[PDB]
Amino acid sequence: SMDVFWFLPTHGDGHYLGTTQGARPVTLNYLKQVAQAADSLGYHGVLIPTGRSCEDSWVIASALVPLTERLRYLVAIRPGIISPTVSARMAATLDRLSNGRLLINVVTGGDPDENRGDGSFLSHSERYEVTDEFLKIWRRVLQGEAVDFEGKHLKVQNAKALYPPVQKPYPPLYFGGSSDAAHDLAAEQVDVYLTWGEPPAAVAEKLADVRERAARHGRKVKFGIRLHVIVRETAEEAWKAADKLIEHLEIAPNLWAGVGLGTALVGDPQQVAARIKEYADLGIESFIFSGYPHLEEAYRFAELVFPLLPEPYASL
Amino acid sequence: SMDVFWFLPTHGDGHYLGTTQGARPVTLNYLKQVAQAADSLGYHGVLIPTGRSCEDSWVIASALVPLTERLRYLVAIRPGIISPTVSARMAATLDRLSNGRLLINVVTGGDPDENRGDGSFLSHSERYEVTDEFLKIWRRVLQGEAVDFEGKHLKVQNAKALYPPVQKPYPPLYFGGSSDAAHDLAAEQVDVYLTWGEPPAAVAEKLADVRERAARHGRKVKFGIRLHVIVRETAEEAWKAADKLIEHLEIAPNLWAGVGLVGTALVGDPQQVAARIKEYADLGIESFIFSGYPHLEEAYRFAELVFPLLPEPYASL
Amino acid sequence: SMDVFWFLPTHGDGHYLGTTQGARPVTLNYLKQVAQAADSLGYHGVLIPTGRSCEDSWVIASALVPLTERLRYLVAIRPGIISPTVSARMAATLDRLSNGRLLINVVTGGDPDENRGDGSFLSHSERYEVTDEFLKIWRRVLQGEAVDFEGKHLKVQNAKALYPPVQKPYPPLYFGGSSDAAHDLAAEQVDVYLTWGEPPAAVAEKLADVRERAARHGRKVKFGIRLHVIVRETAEEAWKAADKLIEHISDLEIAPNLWAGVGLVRGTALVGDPQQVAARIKEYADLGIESFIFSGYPHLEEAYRFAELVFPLLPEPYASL
Amino acid sequence: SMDVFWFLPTHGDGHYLGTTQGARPVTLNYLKQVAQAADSLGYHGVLIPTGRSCEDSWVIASALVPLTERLRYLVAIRPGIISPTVSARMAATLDRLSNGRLLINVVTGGDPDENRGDGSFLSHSERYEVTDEFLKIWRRVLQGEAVDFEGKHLKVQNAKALYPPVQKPYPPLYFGGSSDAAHDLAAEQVDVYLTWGEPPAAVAEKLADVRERAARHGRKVKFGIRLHVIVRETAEEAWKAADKLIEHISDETILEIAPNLWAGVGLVRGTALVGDPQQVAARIKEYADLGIESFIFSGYPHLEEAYRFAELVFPLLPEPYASL
Repeated sequence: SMDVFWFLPTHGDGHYLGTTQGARPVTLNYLKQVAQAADSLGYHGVLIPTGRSCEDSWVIASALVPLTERLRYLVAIRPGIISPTVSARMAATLDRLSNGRLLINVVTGGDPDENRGDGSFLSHSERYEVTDEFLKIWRRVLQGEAVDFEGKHLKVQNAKALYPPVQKPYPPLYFGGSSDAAHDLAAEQVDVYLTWGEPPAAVAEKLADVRERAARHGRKVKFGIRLHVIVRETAEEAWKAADKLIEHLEIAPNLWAGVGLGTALVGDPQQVAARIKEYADLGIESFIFSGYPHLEEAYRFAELVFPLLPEPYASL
Repeated sequence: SMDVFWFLPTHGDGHYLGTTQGARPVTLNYLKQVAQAADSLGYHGVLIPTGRSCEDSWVIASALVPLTERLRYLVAIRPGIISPTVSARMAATLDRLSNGRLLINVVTGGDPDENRGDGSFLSHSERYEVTDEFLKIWRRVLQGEAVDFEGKHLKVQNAKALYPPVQKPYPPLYFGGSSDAAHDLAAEQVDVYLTWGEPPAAVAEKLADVRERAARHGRKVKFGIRLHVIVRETAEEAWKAADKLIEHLEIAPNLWAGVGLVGTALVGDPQQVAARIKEYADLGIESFIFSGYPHLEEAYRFAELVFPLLPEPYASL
Repeated sequence: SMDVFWFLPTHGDGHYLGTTQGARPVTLNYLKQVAQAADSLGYHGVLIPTGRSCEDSWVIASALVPLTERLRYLVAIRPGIISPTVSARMAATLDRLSNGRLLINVVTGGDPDENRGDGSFLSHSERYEVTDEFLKIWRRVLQGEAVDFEGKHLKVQNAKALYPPVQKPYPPLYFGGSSDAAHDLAAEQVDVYLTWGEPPAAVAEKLADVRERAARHGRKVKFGIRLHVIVRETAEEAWKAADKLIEHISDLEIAPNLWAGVGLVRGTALVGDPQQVAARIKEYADLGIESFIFSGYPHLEEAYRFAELVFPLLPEPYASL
Repeated sequence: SMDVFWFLPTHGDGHYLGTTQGARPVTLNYLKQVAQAADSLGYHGVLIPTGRSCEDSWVIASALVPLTERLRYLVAIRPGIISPTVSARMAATLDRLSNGRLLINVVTGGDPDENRGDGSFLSHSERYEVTDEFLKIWRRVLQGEAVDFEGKHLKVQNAKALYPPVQKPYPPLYFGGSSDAAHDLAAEQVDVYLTWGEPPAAVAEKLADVRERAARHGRKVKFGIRLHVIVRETAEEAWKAADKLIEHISDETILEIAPNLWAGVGLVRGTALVGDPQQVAARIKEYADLGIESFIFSGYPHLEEAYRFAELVFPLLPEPYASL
């Protein structure tokens, strides 16, 4: 098993970082270009970032659903800024219109200035307490249950979502975060645990922790990894583009941390495929890639790396 | 002027009320049919309801925006269940993707059980206090201000919506409600005051009240009305269709209150229906939000029968 | 087995015949409405008429293909006004973009004024000779053959269509016409034989003729019927609607529930309650008719009316929709 | 006064010529990608090729029209393989559905084997006689006339197209061809005369010739040029990209004829502009100084190069492209 995702640049696109030269603004037309590109090329889905620097994820995901056939949308929900019941009704509606193509990314929100701008004044420990109570109401409501919940942060009485989702029991929950409270939350409620691109040894340390905590609850979770990718026909062109990307550091074999100014895979197709094989051998089944620009690099990655990956990507 | 809206049946559609016979389930395909029908027929916009009994308004409005050209979308926001900054960012994004075709309907939420199901436990006065503080942040945030606000219910620090809306200063605010707090809220913040279908005397009393309260805030508000409509070629067919609607009450000339058994409706021939519309416009009402069962067929019926009797541009479409 | 089609009014739509009152002009928006209506309601396909009084069938069908999911399109080809090779490439392209949703309606062209307006000057016998040679080149080219053909009317040397169709051996061929030469052409080359709405005994006679000729060619052809439909909740409302359709025509039930009023302006129609309409459909189906191409005025509302009133009385999958 | 077109690769796309490696087959999805790219990037229109090696132009242009807003479509008609009345009705329908975005490319058909494959057996002189009679019927039919015409090759009686086009008197006629009979036909009937990418002096001779013949008919025609384009940030990368494009071309199936005018693409099917953005814009400025107002560009791959040309060359071109 392997699910290869791409990325929707709802915060802006371009060729280079740290400059407005060659910048591509977020428009409906260009978002359609990237989304329909990932759709026809055979990517499993697309990840939509969230935050103050982005256009709204739910508006954009809903706008692209009727313009695409098979592509799934990994949409972020932010507990603490919306009612869990309302969030569940939004998820059910979009999952129904998409015929079961919705995936949920649970985002706790790190930036305190951004959280206060949204009206949330919570400590780090309180944010995960809200997410824990949020997901409990959200998951139970989407399964047809009339929820009565009174927790430390959230309180609902007779919460109902009258329109059932297509995916059962609910759209899959993706979650990232390296905190101790985050790993407990992932092991208890989520379906796929996400991590940034770290060296294989450090990733295995994170995975084994979540795997053990989930076993204490009698659960098993799948694993995914997030990686930028600069892949070229030869290794020389790839590193030249990585330098060119940050004009205006190799922490592991072909693992470049320049985008963190998380990390990126830089090299020829065999090198890039070998690092993917190393991550897959650890138990990772989801891969979320990105590249600059997001339109051209979606074709670049599909034409250079897909033939070296397992089916169905080998046949695309 | 005059803006004639239609209605998206996101709570279900059909031929008859109080029965599942002849029901049409809400699907993406059928919502496209109604929306694209209103788009090509020349309706100014379409109203999307909200509530526990509906699919989410924002998902549906966003899905239909890139499938329509001119049609506007009157989407409901519910203060008290979402952060004002986030709601403004949702509004800005949909207004930008739609190229300035977004209209916002401020809905406070009447059902106390439904409000408790969403996590809101507020008295009647408290719901309007939240809406007042919600709108103050929402309006200023969409105007490019980094807002610091600390009220009784809401508090934001450095609230920003980085992507400006297309419509300036922000998408127009439509608002309904007959409470004392509702008329005060409308007179101070909203752009269009909405009312259900009542006899002209009852509407004129409401319109005169808001108009006087808005003058105390140095503003003028436009007025709109929400009305179901059962119009046929002759008056006999219209009343027979009205009777068949509730098989499984005329409180005013051609004003039928049968739909309130599950507001009111205009029933009659085109001249009778057009005459009641002229009466409402003579009171100062410029927006009309109509509906009919089924919403696809009746949208064509109203357009072909009543549009020629309305002012331009509807007379020429 | 049963295929229920609808109709795209590419010549104009409306509520009444013989008047411009309540007319709906052919626009892209209104064509999308009808096509997407038939798509979502579950009709097998939609028939697109041809002629000088219509917009071009190929432009409209190609425009609606990416806007619909399952709906098939019965598009007309006119032998004698286009090269067979070029027509084959058009069919191949539209069938590929549509993922195998193209159906071909072979129209020989009856009106002599319209045929001369297009530059075709052929007698009745010559008209079918051209169609016969056209279909042979068309069918062979779409099967990957480099065709050398030199006939009485058409001549090609090394005719090739490089892009194969999705449907094999080629998009299904529909054909109508009751003449002796038409039945010989249908029994030999086409896939579905079509007929207008006649009384069941009159339909059965044509079907028996084509069925007898096709057995001599070692083939079987399916049969379809073209029928207008005015179905209402009660029989009284249905006949009142039929009267209103032809009210504005200046100076009728030729069979049980078979009304020939639509044959005034430009075949027949089924008028009655849902059980009466479903029974006449069962009679036609008992004769061997497997395709039904229905129409109604207006084409948007009546597509819903027929689906909500008649589909539950038809075989699956229409009974469950 | 400049209209910049792109190209729809309805015959196939890819990264390199002479190889199937990295090839992109013609699909509805990929055609949507290129067409919607040119639409949103601000290209005036897109050219759709014709021939036995292509998918049908009319099906593809009609399929993409309802998926685009401003992009125009330059679609080929081939006289001799379709009735003029039918061809005119097709044009009228597509021009109505597109709200006046249809452009017509008059293609006479050069390949004799391909013409015989379609049933056309005509000499070079006869081919232009058919086109001349075809366009006369086509133009008049689209203007509401019931046309009675009896020529050497075509004959119509009461030819009518009942649905008028949006663009008056008819969708603009584009025409290419360097033959002596071709220049006579262009000077008499068409709106825009097209030429392949030749040195500016050779182009000036063709344009001045057509200009003079059109004055003998009391008309003026606009001029356009067809050019491939390989533009990179620096001149070195552009020539390196040009060399890599024809690396895999077999010598069995077998170059800078002018400053930045490279004839390597003509080894399969004309010429290309190769260089940095300033070099490419300067050669465009030269052709425009001759009187050329339409420019039809293409690049491999056609999706990526549509963005590349718009991001590198549009700012150096006149308005409105300079602000896009």
